[PDB]
Amino acid sequence: TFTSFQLEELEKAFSRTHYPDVFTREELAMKIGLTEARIQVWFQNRRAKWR
Ligand SMILES: [Cl-]
Repeated sequence: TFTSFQLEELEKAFSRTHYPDVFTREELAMKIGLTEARIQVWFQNRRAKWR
């Protein structure tokens, strides 16, 4: 389960764009201590919820 700081950073990124690119995702992964793959799936899943 995501920590609060991880979810906060993920939502801040999503609020800038629903389609963050791989460079943005990788920078997030490094900063927040998750893999880029986990973060990528989170964005896919949040886009599916939005649609
Ligand atoms: Cl991947």
